[PDB]
Amino acid sequence: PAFLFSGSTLSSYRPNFEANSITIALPHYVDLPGRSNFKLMYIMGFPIDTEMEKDSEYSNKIRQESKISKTEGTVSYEQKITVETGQEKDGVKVYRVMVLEGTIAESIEHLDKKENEDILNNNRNRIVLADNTVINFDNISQLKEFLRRSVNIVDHDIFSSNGFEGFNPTSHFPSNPSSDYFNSTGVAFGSGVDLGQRSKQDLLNDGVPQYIADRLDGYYMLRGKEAYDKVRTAPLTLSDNEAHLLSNIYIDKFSHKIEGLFNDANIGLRFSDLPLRTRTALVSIGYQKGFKLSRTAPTVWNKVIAKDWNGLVNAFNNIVDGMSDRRKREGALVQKDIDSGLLKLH
Repeated sequence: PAFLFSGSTLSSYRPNFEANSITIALPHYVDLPGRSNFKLMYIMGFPIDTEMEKDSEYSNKIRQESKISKTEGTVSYEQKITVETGQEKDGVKVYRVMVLEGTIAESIEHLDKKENEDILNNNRNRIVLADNTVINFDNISQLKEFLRRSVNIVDHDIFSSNGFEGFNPTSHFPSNPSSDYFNSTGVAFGSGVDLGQRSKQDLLNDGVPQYIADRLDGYYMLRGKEAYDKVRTAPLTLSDNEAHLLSNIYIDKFSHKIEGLFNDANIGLRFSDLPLRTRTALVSIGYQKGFKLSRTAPTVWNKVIAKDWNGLVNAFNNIVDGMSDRRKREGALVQKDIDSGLLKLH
């Protein structure tokens, strides 16, 4: 491949090549500690990954291709990845390792480095997952989008869209006196960020920038009629930029609460092992109804902890609550992950 030894490689693996040895300038062979089949050849200081249909020693066997979509898919945000660049022909693959078992965030910055432009531009780019399956990309921009997608715990664009939580940067009152939660509801901003039971210090503690927290002074702790009257007589509108920044903080916060409960349930997999759309669906219903789904949506939670994905879709479709259309849309996200083969039925 062109520019094969150009740029730099990011590695969590440190080989221990003794200096002073006379075997410098010779290729070195290591099997990756936790893996098989995963033999590497170090030429210069660089990891080379070779796959050959015809089995040699000093080479790997053809790795299976992943089912994950290069255009829409994600890898677990809790897994390390190996990113490679190179060429293939006639049952022969020669790949330079650009990132060796790095975190997703590390990979994004590493692949953005100027020194790595040439090589990533002039070769095929792929990811070797921890399960040894491989994802092939059309170009490096696409892989970079895939990684940036993968760091997200939920799809924030889907979440804040009209069919789900929605988005309104103007102070609004999302309730009415006939509701049992009229007096529990406060002034909301952006995607359902309710200040009725929050103070400025609360938002600061949650990581909201001081400039946004300060702007919301006057709207904290207002509930029921007082929240209603405040919106009516003295509304405040945040910029879309500030309102999304605020919304995403709380979307992420409650994503992590639900993740915590999912993982504490000891289901046989972690929240990060769920595909993006399914995570988004669960957080969507949790965000609106209450994150403790074992109480707020028991039929949904029961199916989740049973790994009954068809049953999960059915549970969403059969919630009776006054937000039927949204519940169905949440169920449809899960169904799409089932249809894409991302949720193993069993």
